[PDB]
Amino acid sequence: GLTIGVDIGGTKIAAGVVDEEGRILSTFKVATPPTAEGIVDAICAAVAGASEGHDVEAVGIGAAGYVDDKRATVLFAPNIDWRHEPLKDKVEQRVGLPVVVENDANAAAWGEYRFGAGQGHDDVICITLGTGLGGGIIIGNKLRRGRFGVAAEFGHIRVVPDGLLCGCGSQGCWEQYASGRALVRYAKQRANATPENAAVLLGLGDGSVDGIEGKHISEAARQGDPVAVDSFRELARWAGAGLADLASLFDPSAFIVGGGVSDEGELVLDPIRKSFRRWLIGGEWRPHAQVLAAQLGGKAGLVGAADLARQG
Amino acid sequence: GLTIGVDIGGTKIAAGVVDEEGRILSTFKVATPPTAEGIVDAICAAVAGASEGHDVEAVGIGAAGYVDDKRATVLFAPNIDWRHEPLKDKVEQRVGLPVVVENDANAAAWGEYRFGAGQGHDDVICITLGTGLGGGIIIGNKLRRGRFGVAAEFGHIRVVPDGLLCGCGSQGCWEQYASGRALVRYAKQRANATPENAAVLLGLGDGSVDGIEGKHISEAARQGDPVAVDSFRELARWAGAGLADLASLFDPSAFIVGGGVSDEGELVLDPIRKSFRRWLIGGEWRPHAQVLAAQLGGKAGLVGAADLARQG
Amino acid sequence: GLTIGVDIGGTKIAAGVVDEEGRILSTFKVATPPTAEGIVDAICAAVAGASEGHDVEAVGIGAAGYVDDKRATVLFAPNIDWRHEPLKDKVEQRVGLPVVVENDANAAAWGEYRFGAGQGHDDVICITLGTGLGGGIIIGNKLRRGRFGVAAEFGHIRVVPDGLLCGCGSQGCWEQYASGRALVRYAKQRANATPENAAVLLGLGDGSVDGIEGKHISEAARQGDPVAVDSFRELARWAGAGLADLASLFDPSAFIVGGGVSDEGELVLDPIRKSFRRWLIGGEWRPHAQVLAAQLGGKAGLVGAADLARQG
Amino acid sequence: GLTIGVDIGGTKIAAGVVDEEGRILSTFKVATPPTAEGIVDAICAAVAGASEGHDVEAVGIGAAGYVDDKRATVLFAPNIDWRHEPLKDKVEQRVGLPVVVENDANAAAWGEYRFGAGQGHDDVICITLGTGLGGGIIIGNKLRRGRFGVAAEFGHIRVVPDGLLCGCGSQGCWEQYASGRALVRYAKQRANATPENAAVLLGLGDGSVDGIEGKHISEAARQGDPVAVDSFRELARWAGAGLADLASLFDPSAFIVGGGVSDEGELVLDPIRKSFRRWLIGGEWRPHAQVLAAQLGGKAGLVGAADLARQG
Ligand SMILES: OC[C@H]1O[C@@H](O)[C@H](O)[C@@H](O)[C@@H]1O
Ligand SMILES: OC[C@H]1O[C@@H](O)[C@H](O)[C@@H](O)[C@@H]1O
Ligand SMILES: OC[C@H]1O[C@@H](O)[C@H](O)[C@@H](O)[C@@H]1O
Ligand SMILES: OC[C@H]1O[C@@H](O)[C@H](O)[C@@H](O)[C@@H]1O
Ligand code: NA
Ligand code: NA
Ligand code: NA
Ligand code: NA
Ligand SMILES: [Zn+2]
Ligand SMILES: [Zn+2]
Ligand SMILES: [Zn+2]
Ligand SMILES: [Zn+2]
Repeated sequence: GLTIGVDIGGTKIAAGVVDEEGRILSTFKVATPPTAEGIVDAICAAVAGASEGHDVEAVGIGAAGYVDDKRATVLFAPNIDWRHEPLKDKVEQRVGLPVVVENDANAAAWGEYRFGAGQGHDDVICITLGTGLGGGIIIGNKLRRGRFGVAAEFGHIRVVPDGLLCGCGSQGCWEQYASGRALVRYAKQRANATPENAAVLLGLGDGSVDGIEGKHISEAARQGDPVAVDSFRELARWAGAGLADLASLFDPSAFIVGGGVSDEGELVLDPIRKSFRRWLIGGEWRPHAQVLAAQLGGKAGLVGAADLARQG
Repeated sequence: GLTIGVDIGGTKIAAGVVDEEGRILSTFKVATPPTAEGIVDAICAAVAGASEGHDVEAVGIGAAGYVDDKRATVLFAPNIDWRHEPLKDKVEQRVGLPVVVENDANAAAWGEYRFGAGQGHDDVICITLGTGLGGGIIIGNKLRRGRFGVAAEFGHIRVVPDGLLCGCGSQGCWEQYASGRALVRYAKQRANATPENAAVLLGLGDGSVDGIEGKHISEAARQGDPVAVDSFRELARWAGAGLADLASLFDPSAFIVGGGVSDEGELVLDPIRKSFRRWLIGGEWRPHAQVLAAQLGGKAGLVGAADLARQG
Repeated sequence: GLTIGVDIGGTKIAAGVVDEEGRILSTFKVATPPTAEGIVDAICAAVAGASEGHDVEAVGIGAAGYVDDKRATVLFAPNIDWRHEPLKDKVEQRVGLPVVVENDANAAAWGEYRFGAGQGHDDVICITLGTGLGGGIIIGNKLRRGRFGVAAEFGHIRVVPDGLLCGCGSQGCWEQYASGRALVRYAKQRANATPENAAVLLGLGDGSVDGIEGKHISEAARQGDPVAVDSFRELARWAGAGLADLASLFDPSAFIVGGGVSDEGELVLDPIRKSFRRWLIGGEWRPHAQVLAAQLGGKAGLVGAADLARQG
Repeated sequence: GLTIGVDIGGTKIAAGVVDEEGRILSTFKVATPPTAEGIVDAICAAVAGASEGHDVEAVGIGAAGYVDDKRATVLFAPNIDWRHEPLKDKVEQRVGLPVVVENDANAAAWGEYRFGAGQGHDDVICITLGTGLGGGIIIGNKLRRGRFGVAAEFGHIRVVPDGLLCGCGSQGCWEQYASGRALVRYAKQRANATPENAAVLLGLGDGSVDGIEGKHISEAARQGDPVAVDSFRELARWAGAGLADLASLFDPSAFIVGGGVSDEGELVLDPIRKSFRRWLIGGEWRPHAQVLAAQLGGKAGLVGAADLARQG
């Protein structure tokens, strides 16, 4: 039958009814509230909104945090105020439907494996670029959550010793260098330094550096705004180097890049792919994985979460 | 029946006859020669020496390099002169027994999973500390080699951007910071700076910095030589931080540390474990893997390689 | 005659009447307000308070920012809201006395050269550890401010490429790794990870991590609190490595460490000195500078600023 | 009258007779031999060759190492086998003329200050890019050697913690990232990865990566060889970032870039200057130094050394 998927990210909540073939039948979006209690309210509003007109059997939540092996509790989140949050229990008692809670990028990996760019592969690795950087692991045709449920937390691999402060409480985490937030940071740095090379970018906002938004950077880069193009170059430096490290770790047939910015397709995927190829160890002597945009784009997580609910 | 395992590392070749329960029935050791042709000669000598007195059915090779998915060819090695080396074919035609070629640390992981510290677990990660740093992945009770056979090359994950030159041709690789060679480097740095704190260490060699060998550092640290103890501290800084990154990646129930220096047990494992716990993301909010010495120590690879031959 | 020195730091304003031999005759302290206009008010209050009972001829300001070659304007400050601030003009029109504006750590260097640990030397380098990290250069018995007045901004030398965000707008600046603020950061990190090793430290505050203050860390370290001792070790790692770089740059006869934490003397100077000696290039082949506490401690800047006013 | 200058670098020895206006009247070049005794022989050959036809009064040596405050002894050299080498005494007894020994880049700074790009300035900083990276400091119209003679060893400032091994015995030194040797390294890395983008570069040598020489990279970049252009970009990343750090340290009116590659002028200076401006702290709020090629190019050191002999 039909289930609902709800993707709860640091910035946005998105929900939809999803059928057995991963077709999205409805859309609901709302901003992620700042408190755990407000988030439960918003989840309920999202489920109610997306469910309009449809007979719904279960709810799958893709949550932006460390989710336990029982798929019920958000143990820890760097960019949302969740600490040992019993999300399954709270949502079940309010919506009156069975709920499964999965990590958001685990869910995106699953969505792409079933219905997107991972179809036909056995071993694929997903990264999502958004508020943070999430990971998802498909090995031997199965999602791998690890012993304690918290595998694929790629965003907190240390890429710069003693580097940037992260929401997780550590320093130098990959997500501080490769994420939608990092992209925005790169563009604001560059627009502040050389505003004369950011005219198009600034014109898409309110004209100020502070008014630069992720989607502006994408549109401006399409139009050839040098500062926007350079910001994507910097994002790709770190995203591609990290994908090369993931090739050393997992050696998959494909990497699948999701998150909101993956909606931009080759605009972001081409520099990431080129960077991956520059960083891949062993030069000419070893094979290279494909580097692919999430076919479902930013919706992969809600689709995968919906489908993971259906297999409950 | 009985098979032979041969572990070919950057420094040493070790072979032995191994029974069905992973008992080692014979030992042969020789230094790794500098050329690929000399290595084939040494493999043949090792097989002949270890095989004395025993009826042997197959040969498993654990090779210190990137091994292909067909388990026959060393694609690339950073510390041995192998480039697309058809090791299976060359050894088969000379010994007249079936041969399987596996990566050495893949083989160590398998040996520990079957006969050592990984028994009873479903998801474990092995690192070996030796000439280089090797990895091995057991997920869902199975060795995972990846799409192209070259998963678990943990030694070439970039831990320091623009860092130390590595034999793989890249910079900043984990193995330049955590390996037996790195340990020796740390001790020589420290003994050169403060020889008065290295009296015991230098006394175990020829009295010179250049004469410091890995095994001297271990023995000296047991005796409380401050420079040797400090060198183990530095090795553990990098080994433990990397294990914390592997927890972010794989979230296994256990890490198993092998390689020659794992022969030292808690001398090296205790600082590595303590370091792992200091670096593990998420503080009190998430569970910690065990950090264990390879029960087979430096012999895990030959045992695992022997057993992988038997399942051919 | 007598002049007033006023040291305006990121956290504190301190003023005093200073005689010709650098004796401090009065003390006034107030917290640094958050706005430039509030700071001018506070400077006036500090001058009035310190001046009680004394015939005062001039005012010297040691300001925590980039000061111009005319010694009148704060061009830029990372931790105070000053941008092209005409501090000399604003204070002169309100106090009715001649004013000279110097960088705070330039003033501290001068105070120590004239009246403190730099006496008898010709070439000394000062660093101050406080809200930020400041520098001061004495070469050939003269304070060196550079062509544009902004020499000795040692706090913004990049020590970690792509490292921690700094108030100056760049990343990886020395002051993010060595300063009083960094010390507090190190202690809060360590007390959060292992509170059982921070009992004494937490007991000196309100019992919480958030309640840890710099002075608590110092007192706790004196009492042997392991977390406090470890925090000083981490501060010294970065402070000493940077002093070794300054030896490569300037090769002075002495380094003088000032700022509020220098009030602690050998508690902080001993680990910094030991670290300096570990990092100094060239081992046994080259001589080492002295590493000394500011004899005037945190008051060096106000003394030096007072004296720089007198030579106007 | 006339003196001889001799510049002894890691790769090359160059000598010439120099008049009072810094005009070079003769040229002699020979490769730097591998032993200290062979170097003294080569110095004597260089002095004899350059002196042909000329009445010579003194010899100034610009030596690529840490030179003492007495200007007589090479205390330490990272790229030449000198340890406490009494160069003045050895050369004086063999040539029978007075000798002064200065650091090579100190001598280059002096040559440029007197006869080149530093004319008219009071405070300038020189870096030389060659076998290593050297520095020279002019402050208040005077060369500054520091208390122990070893100021301006900019090549061994640590730019990457735990970075590349340096000849000085430390890691992460600036000279491993910015020097002629680093340039060659960058080009060989890039030509090995993408030889199809290095056709012109490889054609100027023997066609192999191993045959790439510094001068080939320069010529190829002029012709628009993408790999050569990219190598200069990478050199400039590190050289410019370091110059921005030197602006924080010294705030001079000008930086002067010397060494053999400075012979190329704007080919290398333009990317270095642009990089400097990108990295300079404080954006629009503070003034920028000039970044200039050594007017004497690679000959600055021999000219400056000759002139420093004349002021003995
Ligand atoms: O939302 C993307 C990712 O953000 C990271 O900060 C969280 O640790 C992950 O659990 C999540 O998958
Ligand atoms: O021998 C340990 C490891 O050394 C590394 O340098 C090689 O890349 C690996 O394949 C090997 O497992
Ligand atoms: O207050 C100490 C130092 O703090 C730094 O952040 C400022 O840039 C310096 O100008 C000041 O000397
Ligand atoms: O030759 C350039 C520079 O090379 C460096 O390696 C040496 O330490 C310096 O003394 C010298 O000036
Ligand atoms: Na995940
Ligand atoms: Na492996
Ligand atoms: Na200063
Ligand atoms: Na010099
Ligand atoms: Zn993190
Ligand atoms: Zn490597
Ligand atoms: Zn800064
Ligand atoms: Zn060095």
